[PDB]
Amino acid sequence: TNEYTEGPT
Repeated sequence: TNEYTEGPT
């Protein structure tokens, strides 16, 4: 799985 992170701010 690729790393998807929380939306900016």
